[PDB]
Amino acid sequence: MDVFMKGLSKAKEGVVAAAEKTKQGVAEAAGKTKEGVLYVGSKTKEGVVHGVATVAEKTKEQVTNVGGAVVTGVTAVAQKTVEGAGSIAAATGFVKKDQ
Amino acid sequence: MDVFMKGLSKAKEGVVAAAEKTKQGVAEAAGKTKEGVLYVGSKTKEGVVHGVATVAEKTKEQVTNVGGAVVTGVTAVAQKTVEGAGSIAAATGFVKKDQ
Amino acid sequence: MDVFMKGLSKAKEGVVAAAEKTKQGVAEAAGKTKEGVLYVGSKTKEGVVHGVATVAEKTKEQVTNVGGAVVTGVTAVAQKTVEGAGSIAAATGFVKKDQ
Amino acid sequence: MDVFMKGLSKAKEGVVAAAEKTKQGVAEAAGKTKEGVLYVGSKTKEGVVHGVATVAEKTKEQVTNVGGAVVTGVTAVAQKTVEGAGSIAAATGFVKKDQ
Amino acid sequence: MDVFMKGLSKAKEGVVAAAEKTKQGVAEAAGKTKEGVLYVGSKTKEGVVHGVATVAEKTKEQVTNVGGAVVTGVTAVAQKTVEGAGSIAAATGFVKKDQ
Repeated sequence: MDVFMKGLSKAKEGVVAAAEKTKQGVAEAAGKTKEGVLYVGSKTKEGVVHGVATVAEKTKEQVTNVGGAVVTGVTAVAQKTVEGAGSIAAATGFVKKDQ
Repeated sequence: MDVFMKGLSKAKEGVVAAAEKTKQGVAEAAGKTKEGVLYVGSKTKEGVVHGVATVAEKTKEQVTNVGGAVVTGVTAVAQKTVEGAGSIAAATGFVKKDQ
Repeated sequence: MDVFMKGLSKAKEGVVAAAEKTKQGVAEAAGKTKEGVLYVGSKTKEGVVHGVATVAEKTKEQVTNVGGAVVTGVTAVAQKTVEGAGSIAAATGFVKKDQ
Repeated sequence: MDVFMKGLSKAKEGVVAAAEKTKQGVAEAAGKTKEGVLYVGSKTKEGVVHGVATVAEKTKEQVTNVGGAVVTGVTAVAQKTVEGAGSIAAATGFVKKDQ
Repeated sequence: MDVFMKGLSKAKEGVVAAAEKTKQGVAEAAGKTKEGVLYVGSKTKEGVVHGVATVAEKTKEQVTNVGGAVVTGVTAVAQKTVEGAGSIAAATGFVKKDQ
């Protein structure tokens, strides 16, 4: 008769903290190509390139000279998240009642 | 008879904190190509390029010279999120009742 | 008759902390190609390239000279998450009642 | 009659901490190609490349010269997570009642 | 009549800590090709390459010269997780009642 989710019922000096899916200082990288593609009876001929490509349907001579550098790729870097003092807190509570 | 979500019922000196999906100082990078594509009976011929491409349907000589650099890709960098003092707090509460 | 999820019932000087799926200073990298693809009766001819490619359907001579460097790939780096003092806390509570 | 999940019933000076799936300073790298692909009666001819490729359907001479370096692959690096003092705490509570 | 999961019933000066699947300073690398693929009556001809490839359906001479280096592979490195003092704690509680 008192059903309740993350609340606070007939109480005194109570705290509630609830952190869900809380990203704090994160480096999220997501390189995708299909995230929900749904084909029905469909004839598709896609294609993706991340870098250097030499594509064709018909050719006599294809030459590819990578004399330098081809750098690709998904990158996530979490460098110095906390330098010095200072905090990253989540879902924090207290009832400090010093006397 | 007192149904309640993240609130505060017949209480005294209570706190409630609720942080959901709270990004705080995050570096979110998302390089995608399809995020909900839905084909029905459709004939498609797409194509994507992230870099250098030499495409054709018919050719006699294709030459590609990458003498320098081809840098591609999704990048997320979380550099010094907290320098020095100072905080990143979420879902914080207290009932400090010092005496 | 008092059903309740992560709350605080008829109590005194109580704390509750609940951190779920809380990323704090993380380096998340995800390089994917299909994350939910669903084909039904569909004739597809896709293709992806992460680097250097020399593609064709018909050719007489294909030459690929990687004289430099082709660097690809998904990378996640968690560098110095905490330097010096300072904390990364989650789901923290207390009832400090010093006397 | 008092059913309750991770809460705090008719108690006094209690704490509750609950950290679930809490990534703190982690380096997560995930290079995948299919994560939920579902084909039904569909004739597919995909293909992926992470590096250097020399593809064809018909050719007389294919030559590939990797004179430099082809570096690919999924990489996750957890470098100095905690340098110096400072903590990475999760699911922390206390009832410090010093007297 | 008092059924309850990881909470705190009619108690005094109690703590509860519960850390589940809590990654703290971990380097997780996962290079996969299929993670849930489900084919039904579907004729597929996929193919993946992580490195250097010289593919064809018909050829007279294929030559591949790796004069340098082809480095591939999934890598996870957990370098100095804790340097100096400082802790990585999980599921921590106490009732310090010094007198």
